[PDB]
Amino acid sequence: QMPSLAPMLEKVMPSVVSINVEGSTQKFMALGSGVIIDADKGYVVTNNHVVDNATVIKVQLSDGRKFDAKMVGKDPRSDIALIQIQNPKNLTAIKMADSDALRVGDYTVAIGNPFGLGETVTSGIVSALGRSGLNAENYENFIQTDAAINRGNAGGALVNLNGELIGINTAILAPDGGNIGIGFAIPSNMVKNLTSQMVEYGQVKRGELGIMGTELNSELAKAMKVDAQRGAFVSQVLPNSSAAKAGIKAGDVITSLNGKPISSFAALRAQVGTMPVGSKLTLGLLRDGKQVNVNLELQQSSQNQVDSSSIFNGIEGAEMSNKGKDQGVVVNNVKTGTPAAQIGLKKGDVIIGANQQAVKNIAELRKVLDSKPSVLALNIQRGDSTIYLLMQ
Amino acid sequence: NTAILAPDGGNIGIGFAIPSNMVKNLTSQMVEYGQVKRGELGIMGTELNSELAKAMKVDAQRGAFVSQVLPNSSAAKAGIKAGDVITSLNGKPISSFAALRAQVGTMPVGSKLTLGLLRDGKQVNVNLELQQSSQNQVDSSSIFNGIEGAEMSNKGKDQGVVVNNVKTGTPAAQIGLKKGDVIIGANQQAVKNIAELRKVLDSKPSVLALNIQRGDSTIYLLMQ
Amino acid sequence: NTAILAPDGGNIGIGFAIPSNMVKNLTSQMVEYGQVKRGELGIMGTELNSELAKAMKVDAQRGAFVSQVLPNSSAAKAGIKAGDVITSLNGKPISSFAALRAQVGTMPVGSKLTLGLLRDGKQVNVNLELQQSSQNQVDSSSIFNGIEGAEMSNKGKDQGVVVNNVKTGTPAAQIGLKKGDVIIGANQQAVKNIAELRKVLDSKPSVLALNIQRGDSTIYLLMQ
Repeated sequence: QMPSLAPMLEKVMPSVVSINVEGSTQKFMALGSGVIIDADKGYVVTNNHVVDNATVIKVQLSDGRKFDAKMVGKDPRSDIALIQIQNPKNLTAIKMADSDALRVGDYTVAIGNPFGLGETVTSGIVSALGRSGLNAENYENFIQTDAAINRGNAGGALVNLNGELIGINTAILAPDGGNIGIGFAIPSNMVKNLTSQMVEYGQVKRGELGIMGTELNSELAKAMKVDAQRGAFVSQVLPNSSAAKAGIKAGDVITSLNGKPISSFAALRAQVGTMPVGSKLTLGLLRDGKQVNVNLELQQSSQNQVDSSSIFNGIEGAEMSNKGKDQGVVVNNVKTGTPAAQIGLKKGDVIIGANQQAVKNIAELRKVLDSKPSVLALNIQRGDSTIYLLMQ
Repeated sequence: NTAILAPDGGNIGIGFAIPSNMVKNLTSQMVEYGQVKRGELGIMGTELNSELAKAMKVDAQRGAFVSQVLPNSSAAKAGIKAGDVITSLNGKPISSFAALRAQVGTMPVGSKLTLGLLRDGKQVNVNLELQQSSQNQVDSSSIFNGIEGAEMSNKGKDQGVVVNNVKTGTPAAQIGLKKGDVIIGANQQAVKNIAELRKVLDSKPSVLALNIQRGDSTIYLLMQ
Repeated sequence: NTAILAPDGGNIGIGFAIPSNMVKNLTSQMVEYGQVKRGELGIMGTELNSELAKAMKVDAQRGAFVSQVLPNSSAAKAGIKAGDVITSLNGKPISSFAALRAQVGTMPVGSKLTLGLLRDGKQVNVNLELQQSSQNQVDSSSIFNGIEGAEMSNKGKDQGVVVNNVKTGTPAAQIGLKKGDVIIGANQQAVKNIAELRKVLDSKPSVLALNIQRGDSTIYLLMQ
């Protein structure tokens, strides 16, 4: 009688699907993996970079079945995209684990589609936690593992021995485009927060404390007479920000969030970066070697805007986001001499509906384009006037 | 272990091995006869994918799709018809057509097996027996280490090593060898199969003297 | 309206249209079978001009001149001989050989017609019945939009779509197709004629699965 991962995998494997994609920007073809998050609705999480600029998206289960899927949401900053299987029949979803309970040394299993071979399983351990720096503009709080990960594994599952999702495989460190024992996955907690938003609104409503800062290193801790050699150093706090109102002052060092210690400023940024606006949280602070606790509430941010090419697959030069709560899709900013402004679009406009269907958020709008009508008729409102924009 | 998938000629976590069952079947043959006597059901086919299963009103998204069955083949005799889908072999489910091909491809001729079939959404079972195949032939360079242009295989059961086909302007035909010949012995030692023949060459004699038979005549071919 | 005579690609007062009678005959066929089943009298001929009428001691300066009649053709059976001149069809006078060809060319096989003939300055009448022809075949590119090198037509009456001839090194033969094959069905739908077949392709399935029959065997050809 031998130890084996097989019993655990029999239940878990159907939960991991593989994504095939065709797109354009000049035609291309790509492939990766995805994880079923809601069996009934057919929701499937995956990497944003796998499904970015995709005209066609098809999903293949472990048992051979093929489905077509449509984009639901996407977040370039965290590299997480949510798609939806069309006509979801008899699916199996994965249960998610609490990634905050992960320790280095814990065992891991990776499941995905390397080089299109098909559903492939590999094993390792958690090598490190809170890794970041791959792209300093992205929100990254990676789990690192030595379970083999290669091209095609992206969007695939990283699970513990109990077949619970702890992460989504996103990247590797490889000088040769081949795995050398260093892989990175997005923690499952971040996935829980980002996807649950996309499901309802079509995008993520980003919150902010309103503080500038940098990594607290040992040298900086000497200059500042601080004991801790790690944490978020508050460079400054913006006026009229939640942080200011809360009582946070510059020269402060943030050591914990909601009880959980903080690896770094980068990690902290990644935590709050995924939480919805109006979230009640609490911070551990260190000022003058004295421990402080504070109650905060996330607020509106300037990072909400997303490009129009992301929604019309080829219409560049217009950023736009949800408005208030279910009040339509307001256009944030418009660039001159671009495909968007060529049909009339101007910043300040608020899309009320399209083709006689009401539009409250980006999801409802995307739901009309999924229909793929020959002509698109937007009912926007400029100032006190209602107008229409026709496409094609 | 046979191969790896490596863009850099270095391992990246993807290795492939031949299943031990296939090794058990192939080697046990080589031990007795010096080569594998390949069997065939006599059916053309392809991988059953989900798209093909839609066209064919089939439920299964995987298995071997019977394109056609050859006349006078074991499959035909057994009652297999085109448009059939093979789902199991000897009870064991079937991953793919490729796998199926690999299973029977290693079994010896005259093996009694049984297939699970799906035709018109109805489960069928069939009793088959492997038969002679055209894939038996092997090159002469494989046995003389440098004599190309003559394929040859065992004959019947321990009746010598018959030559299947001969190519013109090749090292083999330069010593006389012609297709149809049946090697009875070499250097006064009797030859029943390729193993016994290989056993004479292992001796590594300066001159090799083959006692072949063309038609009703017995002749000899000398080498070196 | 089909064409114009224009040196400049612009109308100059000369336009041409296909007569409505020809349209009635051709379309009524396509509706039922997907193509036209061409009939033939089986006679070679040419335009009867005034010069030819002098040579032949004929009075008429226009009509179809019978160069020769094919053996075992409806014309032969009917009593038509070379050196004959056809002046009418079903009562209607004949403008030319070209016109005559165009009339019968649109009529379905097995049509009962009658011809006015002039032989040795004597008026004759004959009862004919159109017969099978060699012009029935059509290209496979016409039905698969891009599959060249295989001609094919209906077979008998609603017996499927037989392939007339196949060319080597062409997209059609690359999937297996060989002349002599008879398409019984496609994707589990029965196929009696080219219309029913075209009706399956109108569905535009990802994979096309043809149930053809070569000799006494039934097989399948997969596409895409």
